[PDB]
Amino acid sequence: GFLSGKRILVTGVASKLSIAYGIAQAMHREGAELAFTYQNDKLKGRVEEFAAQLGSDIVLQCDVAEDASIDTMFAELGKVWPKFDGFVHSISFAPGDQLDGDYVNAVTREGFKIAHDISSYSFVAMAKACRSMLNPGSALLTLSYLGAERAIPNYNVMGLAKASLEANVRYMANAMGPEGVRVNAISAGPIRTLAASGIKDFRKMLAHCEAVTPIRRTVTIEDVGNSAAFLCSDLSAGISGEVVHVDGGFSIAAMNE
Amino acid sequence: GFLSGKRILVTGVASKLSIAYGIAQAMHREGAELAFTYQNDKLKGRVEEFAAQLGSDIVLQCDVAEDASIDTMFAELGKVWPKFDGFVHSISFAPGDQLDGDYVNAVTREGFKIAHDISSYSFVAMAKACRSMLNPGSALLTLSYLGAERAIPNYNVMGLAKASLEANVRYMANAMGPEGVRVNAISAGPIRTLAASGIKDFRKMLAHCEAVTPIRRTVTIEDVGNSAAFLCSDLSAGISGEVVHVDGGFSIAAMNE
Ligand SMILES: NC(=O)c1ccc[n+]([C@@H]2O[C@H](COP(=O)([O-])OP(=O)(O)OC[C@H]3O[C@@H](n4cnc5c(N)ncnc54)[C@H](O)[C@@H]3O)[C@@H](O)[C@H]2O)c1
Ligand SMILES: NC(=O)c1ccc[n+]([C@@H]2O[C@H](COP(=O)([O-])OP(=O)(O)OC[C@H]3O[C@@H](n4cnc5c(N)ncnc54)[C@H](O)[C@@H]3O)[C@@H](O)[C@H]2O)c1
Ligand SMILES: Oc1cc(Cl)ccc1Oc1ccc(Cl)cc1Cl
Ligand SMILES: Oc1cc(Cl)ccc1Oc1ccc(Cl)cc1Cl
Repeated sequence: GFLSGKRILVTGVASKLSIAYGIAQAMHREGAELAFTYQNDKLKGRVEEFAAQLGSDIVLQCDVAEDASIDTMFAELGKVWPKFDGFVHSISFAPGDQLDGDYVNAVTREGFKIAHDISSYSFVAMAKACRSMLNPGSALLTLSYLGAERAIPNYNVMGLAKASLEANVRYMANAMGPEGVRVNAISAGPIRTLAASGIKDFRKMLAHCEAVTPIRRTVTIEDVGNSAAFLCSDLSAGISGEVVHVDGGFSIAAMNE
Repeated sequence: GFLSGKRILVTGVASKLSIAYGIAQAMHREGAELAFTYQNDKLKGRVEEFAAQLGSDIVLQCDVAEDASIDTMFAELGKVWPKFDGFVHSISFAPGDQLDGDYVNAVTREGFKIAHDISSYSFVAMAKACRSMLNPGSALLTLSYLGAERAIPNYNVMGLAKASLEANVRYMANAMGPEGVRVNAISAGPIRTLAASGIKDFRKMLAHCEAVTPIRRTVTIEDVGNSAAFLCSDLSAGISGEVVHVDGGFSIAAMNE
């Protein structure tokens, strides 16, 4: 596999429907050694379950809200992987009330802070903590969404956090490049997952992003997975600070009936 | 002037070097009635003087770091301007220990939060507090910077803040558009302002631009004011959710020597 010999930390796996699960699955297939993290005691068991299916016995607890949680996690990974080759950041959050109805009315100072902290700061918080642990040629990857570029209904505050995320990607990519680290993000299209139920009326939202989509179908965790495996391999050595769209061309088209 | 019969609130005036000053100066020239706010009593004095020169005796204390502060200000203003037509958002801040050196190294959860809070959320918080006081045809304007589209040295976390700011302009314009409110932004080039001297090596980044810029000179507060005046008048009734570059064309060039 074009990923053999690589050691990648995968986060955000919560179910077989999780985009991260599709990513881990595709990387394992390409020969990568994986390491997983779970947010809390509620998810641990299931993460270990999937971790086992992928020949991995490295399951660490990690809540990006707590800097100390992040330092303890990496201080632990360091006991088996003194050095690894990057990680996948697949984490987002915002209280439900932030994603419903008018944006100006729903958004609050508190909701704003949580969405940006958990969805955009955590990405660099993790890079800072494991900086010296990364081998040259390592790659860091995160997941964004079209709402960062266009204003989408009900997505509201997340759109601003995602915009911030993509900017984070470019600043991280620029600062860490001389060390041999690349940073990119995949801006995936609508995919029915667990949290995907958060946005109001998402069932009919994915139906819209099908007929108007160039390839005439929404993407799967497999599609994002293959692209994520590519962006974290040595085959994409010339790509850094890029936001590649994996939405079947949905964004590059307009008024498709 | 093309702004006659308009009540506009102007924030950010800390000195005649302030971009906000260039903006108020041009609007007043166009016959627009202005209102003014100040961060702390340490500035109340100057602001009252400048306000008097522009035929305005409305100077309120407003600190966007506080919900109540924004509430009180719009309460006080409501006494004189039960209804007005928009405001100019010229506010940004991040602790110095965030604007100097490697981004991944300088950035802190605290620094990230404050930046995004004061420089991006403040813009939509102000719109929540005065949403009902806006006349149809109202216009809201904020100031951004190229750092939100590209990784620029030392600008660090502010870049993420400014990116958050621009998506904010898009979501606001899409939410308030049906009420008759337009939301835009100006992305200004480097200007020697009162806070400009705060960025690591600025007078150096200023000399560079005025050499690689198409119009072969950096912009002035008047250039920004004039575009600001236009973006808030009915003369641009067709623009909304747009980020117009007022930097002499710097962003659209590359490799000039
Ligand atoms: N589902 C989509 O259609 C879609 C589209 C574009 C981008 N994304 C992004 O993909 C990523 C994953 O989302 P998903 O669709 O796989 O949903 P998901 O529910 O399968 O996984 C989300 C994960 O976030 C984790 N998480 C939330 N808060 C956390 C915290 N404080 N600390 C550690 N982990 C935390 C969850 O525990 C969970 O694993 C997100 O960035 C998301 O926004 C999803
Ligand atoms: N100077 C530039 O080259 C440049 C380029 C692009 C954009 N901008 C933007 O222009 C805007 C104004 O910056 P400036 O160059 O005129 O500097 P400035 O020092 O003249 O004004 C900055 C203002 O921010 C206000 N402010 C800070 N925190 C505040 C708070 N908590 N509550 C209320 N007001 C607060 C200050 O009091 C001050 O008036 C910013 O958004 C800035 O980023 C500046
Ligand atoms: O970013 C996303 C984009 C889409 Cl189209 C669908 C789901 C997404 O993911 C989330 C949305 C809201 C919350 Cl609270 C948490 C997550 Cl993981
Ligand atoms: O955004 C800016 C861009 C440039 Cl080129 C010069 C000055 C700028 O403005 C600021 C930068 C940092 C802080 Cl703390 C506050 C402000 Cl007002």
